[PDB]
Amino acid sequence: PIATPEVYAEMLGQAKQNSYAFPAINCTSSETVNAAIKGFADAGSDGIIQFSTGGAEFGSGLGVKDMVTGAVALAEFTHVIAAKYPVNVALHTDHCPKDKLDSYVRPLLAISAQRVSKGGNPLFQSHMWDGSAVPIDENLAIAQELLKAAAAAKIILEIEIGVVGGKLYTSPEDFEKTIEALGAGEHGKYLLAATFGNVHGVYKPGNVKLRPDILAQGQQVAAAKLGLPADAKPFDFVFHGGSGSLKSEIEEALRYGVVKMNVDTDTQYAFTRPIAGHMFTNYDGVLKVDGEVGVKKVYDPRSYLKKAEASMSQRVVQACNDLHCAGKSLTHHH
Amino acid sequence: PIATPEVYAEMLGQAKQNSYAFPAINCTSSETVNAAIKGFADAGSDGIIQFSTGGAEFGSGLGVKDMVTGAVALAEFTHVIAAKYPVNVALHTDHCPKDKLDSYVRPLLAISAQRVSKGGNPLFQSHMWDGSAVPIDENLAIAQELLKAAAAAKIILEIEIGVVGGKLYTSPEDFEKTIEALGAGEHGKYLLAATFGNVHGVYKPGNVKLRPDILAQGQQVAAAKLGLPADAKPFDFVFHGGSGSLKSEIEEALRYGVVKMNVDTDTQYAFTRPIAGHMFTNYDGVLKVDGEVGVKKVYDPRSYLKKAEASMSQRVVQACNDLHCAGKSLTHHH
Amino acid sequence: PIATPEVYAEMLGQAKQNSYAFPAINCTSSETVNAAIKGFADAGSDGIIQFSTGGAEFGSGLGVKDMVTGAVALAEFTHVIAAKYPVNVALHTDHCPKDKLDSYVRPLLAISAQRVSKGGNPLFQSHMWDGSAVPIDENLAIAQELLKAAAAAKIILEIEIGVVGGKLYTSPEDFEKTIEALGAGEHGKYLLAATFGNVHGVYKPGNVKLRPDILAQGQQVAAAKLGLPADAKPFDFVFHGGSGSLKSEIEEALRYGVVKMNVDTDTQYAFTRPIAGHMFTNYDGVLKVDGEVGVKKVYDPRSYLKKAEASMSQRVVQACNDLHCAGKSLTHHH
Amino acid sequence: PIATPEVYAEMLGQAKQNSYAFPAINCTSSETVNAAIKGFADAGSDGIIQFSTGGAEFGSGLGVKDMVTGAVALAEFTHVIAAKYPVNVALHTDHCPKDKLDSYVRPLLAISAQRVSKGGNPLFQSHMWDGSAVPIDENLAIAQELLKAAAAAKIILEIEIGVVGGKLYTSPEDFEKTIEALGAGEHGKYLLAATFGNVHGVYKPGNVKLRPDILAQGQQVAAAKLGLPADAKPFDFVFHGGSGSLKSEIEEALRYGVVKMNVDTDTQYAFTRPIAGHMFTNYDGVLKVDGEVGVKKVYDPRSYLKKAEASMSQRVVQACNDLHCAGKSLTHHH
Ligand SMILES: O=P(O)(O)OC[C@@H](O)CO
Ligand SMILES: O=P(O)(O)OC[C@@H](O)CO
Ligand SMILES: O=P(O)(O)OC[C@@H](O)CO
Ligand SMILES: O=P(O)(O)OC[C@@H](O)CO
Ligand code: NA
Ligand code: NA
Ligand code: NA
Ligand code: NA
Ligand SMILES: [Zn+2]
Ligand SMILES: [Zn+2]
Ligand SMILES: [Zn+2]
Ligand SMILES: [Zn+2]
Ligand SMILES: [Zn+2]
Ligand SMILES: [Zn+2]
Ligand SMILES: [Zn+2]
Ligand SMILES: [Zn+2]
Repeated sequence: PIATPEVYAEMLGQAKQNSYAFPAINCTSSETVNAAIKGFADAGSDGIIQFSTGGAEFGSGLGVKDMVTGAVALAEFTHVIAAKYPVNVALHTDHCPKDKLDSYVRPLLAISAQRVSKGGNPLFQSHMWDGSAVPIDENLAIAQELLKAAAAAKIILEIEIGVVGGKLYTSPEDFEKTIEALGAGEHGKYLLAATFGNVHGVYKPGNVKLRPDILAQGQQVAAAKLGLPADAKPFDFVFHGGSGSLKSEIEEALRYGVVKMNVDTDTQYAFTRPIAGHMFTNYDGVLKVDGEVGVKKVYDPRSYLKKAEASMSQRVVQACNDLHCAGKSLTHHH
Repeated sequence: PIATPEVYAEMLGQAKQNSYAFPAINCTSSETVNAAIKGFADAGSDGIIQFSTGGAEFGSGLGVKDMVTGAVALAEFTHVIAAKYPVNVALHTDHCPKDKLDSYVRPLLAISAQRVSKGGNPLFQSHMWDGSAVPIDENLAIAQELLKAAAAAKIILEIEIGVVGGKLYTSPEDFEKTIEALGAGEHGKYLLAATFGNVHGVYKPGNVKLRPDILAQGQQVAAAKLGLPADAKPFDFVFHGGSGSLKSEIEEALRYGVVKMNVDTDTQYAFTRPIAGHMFTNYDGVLKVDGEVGVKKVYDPRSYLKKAEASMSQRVVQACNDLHCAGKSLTHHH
Repeated sequence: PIATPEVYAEMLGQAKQNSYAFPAINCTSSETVNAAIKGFADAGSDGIIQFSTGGAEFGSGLGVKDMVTGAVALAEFTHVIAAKYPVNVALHTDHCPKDKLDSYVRPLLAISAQRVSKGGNPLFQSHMWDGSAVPIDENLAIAQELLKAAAAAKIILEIEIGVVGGKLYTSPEDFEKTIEALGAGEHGKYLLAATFGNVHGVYKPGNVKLRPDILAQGQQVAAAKLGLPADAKPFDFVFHGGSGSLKSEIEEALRYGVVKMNVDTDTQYAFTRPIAGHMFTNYDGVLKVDGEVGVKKVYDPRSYLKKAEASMSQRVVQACNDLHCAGKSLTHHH
Repeated sequence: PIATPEVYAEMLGQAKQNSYAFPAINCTSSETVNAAIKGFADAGSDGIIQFSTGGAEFGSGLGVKDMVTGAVALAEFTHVIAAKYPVNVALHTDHCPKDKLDSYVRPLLAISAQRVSKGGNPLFQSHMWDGSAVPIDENLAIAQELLKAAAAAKIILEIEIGVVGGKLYTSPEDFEKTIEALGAGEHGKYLLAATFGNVHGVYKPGNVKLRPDILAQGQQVAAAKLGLPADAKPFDFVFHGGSGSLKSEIEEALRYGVVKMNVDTDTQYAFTRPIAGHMFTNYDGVLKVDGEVGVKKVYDPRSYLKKAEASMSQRVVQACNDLHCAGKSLTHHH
């Protein structure tokens, strides 16, 4: 099923308590949504499906391009699909900067508030406010106001301090201001994308230098502010730029309270890879060549997109294993 | 918008009265649905989106494969999308044989009956019963019963007499039995896929030999049964196997009361064609070659699927022109 | 074997007397030479292998690019190969304009004169002087001098009046001047590339408009000058731009004394076509992909170049059939 | 120029004295010969071009396949080409087993004996007898007889003890028998392909385990037999299976008297690699697609084969650097 707010809060609470995390897979379509959920199910794992602003715009079609429309259309698709799987799937929206709040996060929040309102559950179970491009006090002012609105709609807010590369490098002051403005969950659950050298994309395995100790110190700074024991983990962290990371980097981040790792680039490669192979091996079936009419069985989009789906699903199971949520779905279907 | 039952009945009535037809485009995904609707809109045309049993199963994902689930999920996606376009879009299900009625058409009908029931409109605006593989009397017994159920749910039934190739060749007796069992619309609107040498797929332009005069004689046989003038067109015909047809064959069929032409193979080729081109020209970006890491900007599925969508949309505008429904949307947005 | 001068003169004399012609295939390499000769042999036909200035430069390698070197190296290769076939193969050099005479035709002629000289046969059996870019009187002054040198070396000269496209359109005056300056073979055999709308390359079958009647009138103009019967054919014509021609155009040209048709573009396509197919179907063998090491058996150049050779040979047999020299080799191996 | 026997003997003597070696590049065509020589020249290096039995058969064309013909035709091509470069190029024939001696090595030897005979130099400067599949005494009986014939024709003989993989692993007894039967050059220069775990082909960099100490001990065994100081290097070794070797393995082998390293697989990959890339990026130029006529400029074989040649040349310069013969041509063109 779709994760109810209560099961999503339980998911994140269990992950944190047990030092594991959930993959948050960026999807753009019926096929990628299907591939992601099948990956979660194959791994016996709960998971998160997220739509970026560009993914939602793509979802709405070239004749719309409207973020809300694409996010709603894909969310309604996903609600029908996820009901047929025995794992919990949460819906999330990814990075939304200040000038897109009015055309993405706020309207989607208002849609969920009205559902809630009528005794139903929200359409999405979390939304991201990415205020990292504005000064921290303004980021956190907007965050505080959005947190109240999200909590009232049974929705978890994700926020960001520090910029994810495409400085890097969240400061002590920012961690302290965050706890001061928002508390530690008593005013509504929030997820914190604190940056620690993360980069969106995949580079040669040497190139991206992560500093997970930044997360460890953020936990200590918060625990001190809250008068907690020094090993407490008051933040639920989000690891952006997950694709291309070393296993050891993922493991270390899990130790410091990462409960959600975002992956897009690697599942993109996984999806595309057998489509590429299909076109090459079937070149004279997918092209009308030398006066011939091609071969319908290989230019039928389903022929290669089933292969794309299965391949993306396999990469999603790898993410569930890497993050240690495989075999741990709160539905306990073993 | 999605076509209400009343506007769908008006669409088909207008098409018939004016000897034009609507394309019924087989879709399998968010992308193909988006491409089809954009094609209708670009042509200033109303249109039909249909899901085959295999398309619905594909729509539900490899971890489901359930026809109803895939059809419902794609229909809910389409409802959100179509609200953002100023043309009318009808949802249809394609060929359903006897042994799939209980797992496709009947459950979808029951879903629409309950919506109707609560004062709403049906989820799909028509469903196909393909009884061509059973004797005509059994075909038409099932048809009569389904027509009553469909009409009660504000849904148009499509039926088939004769087999579409992949004998061909609907008989006089079958036309007469059809009018006798079902009447001419007074007991509920139905669409008749009478076969006349149609073949699903595309072959070298010489190969498929259509006999539209079969449709002309079916109209005369019916008009005689109904005691109508000899030029009356009591049937609303469906042209299966539309891809690869000559313009002149399409024109002749329109003269005899074809109001709906099914196209799948040609929009498949149109969708796939630039994906093929994208993989070849970007071979060293979509593959990780010689120790390199590929190029995210070209293995991002959206990079080639936007090109697939636009290309399929162009082929859908061609179908609206070929069928003379371009520029004729009942919304009159000019 | 390589055609001796006497058998090459007999070849051209027989072709003319019987209204057939030989393909003159442009080659650039050991593989293309092998493909051309195998094509002649497979068709039971004699034939001509020719090297253009750019083909000879390519033949000499990127570290040389020297026309004479490439032509000599490829000619020596061909001498060894052709000795193993039971058809006659003539070696020719293609278009040489005025500013390349000193670095191509003249040095090659001097090489053959020295062989002849020592009681041997020339290295090439014909050379082309392409003077079509200079005024006709200068063209024919150079031609007369070259004809004397070529005849003394047992070599046939090809000349050109009119430009082959890439005006078109040889004039009556040019035909008359040619016979006046050079006679009709008594002063040494020459081949005349008279242009009649020929174009090098291949375009959509509609595009190139040939005017073979130009050749018919050139024969009549010459026969009148020589005081011969009006049906005499004093010229041995060369058909440039043979690729992409209609069969009917080829047939008509043969009626007017064409004894040699040049083909390059079509045998290029034939050679390349299965190399293309080989790379696509074996994409993950010819590329080192996803950390793998490729597959030697498919990146071995011989794997695809054997397929290229056989395919080019097949196109050369088609040319022997089109030109009616198939089955007519003067060796009479049946 | 082509290496005279005297300069080839000087080449090998200099390489041995200075612990460097020459690449022996397998070629199959005019293009690969051109690429190899340009590579030697670009590296300021002398080098060896070799033809295997299958390369010679391929060289002769599908209508011949005759080893002697292909080897002679390619050797005559190479003689013309190599005269235009300021480095020395030696011609060699690769592995010839017992049942091909009568149809490859022996006839080629007889051709060189007749040239020598008339006061000229041999056509090839070395030939390989591969007797590794027969017992050592028979191998060396044939070797002794061939060495006499080769030396009389001014030709160096290469022999093999141990099998190159596609046991591995030349024995002390075999080294001693070799020196006993053939001496150490006083009866004619020979090259010894002693095997030490070499494998033809390229595998993942981990897989092939070379044991160069086998060569070191073979030198000591020979030096002891000859009553020489223990650091003497009586054998001139040949390193088969050079492609895919680590630099450190190549360096170690050079220390023990390797003067010739055979490379084929890596120069195959280098040649093919840009042909592959050319076909993908120009897919709609090398194929006639969607009723179009392709693009001559990219299906002209020279368009991609010039790129193949330059790429293979670059890999040959890498081999000259790896083997430390770069910058050392005995022509001293700096
Ligand atoms: O903007 P997208 O759709 O490329 O995806 C966004 C995330 O993956 C990282 O910004
Ligand atoms: O079964 P599909 O999905 O290939 O499509 C069905 C129609 O297009 C014709 O049967
Ligand atoms: O110059 P090339 O090598 O392209 O060939 C020349 C002829 O085929 C026509 O000019
Ligand atoms: O037989 P080839 O032509 O594949 O080449 C032979 C050598 O490279 C190793 O046996
Ligand atoms: Na990343
Ligand atoms: Na069709
Ligand atoms: Na042409
Ligand atoms: Na090797
Ligand atoms: Zn991100
Ligand atoms: Zn459990
Ligand atoms: Zn159909
Ligand atoms: Zn209007
Ligand atoms: Zn020409
Ligand atoms: Zn005969
Ligand atoms: Zn070898
Ligand atoms: Zn020097």
